Order: sequence, then C-alpha cells, then structure tokens
Amino acid sequence: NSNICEVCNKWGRLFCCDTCPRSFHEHCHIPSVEANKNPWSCIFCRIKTIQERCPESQSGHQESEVLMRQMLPEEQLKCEFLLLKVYCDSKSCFFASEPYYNREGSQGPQKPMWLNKVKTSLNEQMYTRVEGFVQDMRLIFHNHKEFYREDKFTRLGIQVQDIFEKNFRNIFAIQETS
Ligand SMILES: [Zn+2]
Ligand SMILES: [Zn+2]
Ligand SMILES: [Zn+2]
Repeated sequence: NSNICEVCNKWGRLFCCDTCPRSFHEHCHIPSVEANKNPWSCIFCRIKTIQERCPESQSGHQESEVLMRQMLPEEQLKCEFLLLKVYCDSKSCFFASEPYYNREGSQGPQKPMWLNKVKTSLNEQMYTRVEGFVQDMRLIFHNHKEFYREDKFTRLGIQVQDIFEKNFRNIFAIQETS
C-alpha cells in the first residue's frame, strides 16, 4: 500500500485498501473508513466493481436523465466518489468549511454552501435525487464567482468547478460532445 493518504497526500493514521494499493485517513475517505470489515475495499474499488458488473453503464448518458435519478445505493456511492474527487484537489480547501462574507462592494450569497455541508448531507441521506447533490456542488462555485467579482481570486472557483465537472462527466458516463 501507499504510505500517504490518497486524498490529502499526507502521512498519518492510514487505513489501507485490500484490493488496491491506496491508503486513507479515516475522514478523508468518503464514506468515513468503516470500523471493522476485513477485507475492506476503498470507494475507488467499489466504483470499479459497478462498472465491471455492468459494462454498459459506461455508455453515454444525457445529464438531464442522470440528474433525475433517485439516490439508490449505486447513485449514493457515485456522488460520494465525485465529492471525494473534489477533495483530492488541494484547492478544495477554500471551499471545505463554512464561509463568511465581508468585502467592500459585495454582498454574501443568499444560500451559502460548502463541501463539508454537502458531505454531511450525503452522510445523513438528505438528497433524494442526484440533482440535489449536483445543484449544491455547483452552488458552491457560483456563490464564489458572484461574491469575488473582478478579484482574481474568482479563478479558484473556476478551477475547482472544472475538477468537479470533468469528474461528473467521467463517473456518470455523460455522453461526450463538442
Ligand atoms: Zn488524508
Ligand atoms: Zn481500493
Ligand atoms: Zn449487466
């Protein structure tokens, strides 16, 4: 197994996957690394199994159809994995914890949102459709762009949204387009 967390790239108290060489901090994995379970297989491994059991699940889909899906166990897992892919980027630190808004010439968003809030909402089964999760994720970056206006810091929202969107298209097998 790797000697650093796959998510945050630090050493520490690491739980090792049994079916692949990745390792995780307890609360870096999503869901949080399960208490017992020998062997244990990471989310990467669980996602690869879904694909291998249903090869056709990689055929292109329309985003509108994906968003309307109910949050059955496989879709729950796919959203957890997509959330984890965002935390895998170090720039996610800006979006992880609860924000606050006091900048001359700007007003805070009407509905603040942040990654750890989306993480709690997934853990608490608060989303009934993929659409709920995707809308809260896109809201994080939209709030950031609107608040920061012409400050160059706006770019951090574009960057982390791009990571989200690329991973969304990969995980949910969105039909490729020009
Ligand atoms: Zn970690
Ligand atoms: Zn694994
Ligand atoms: Zn099949």
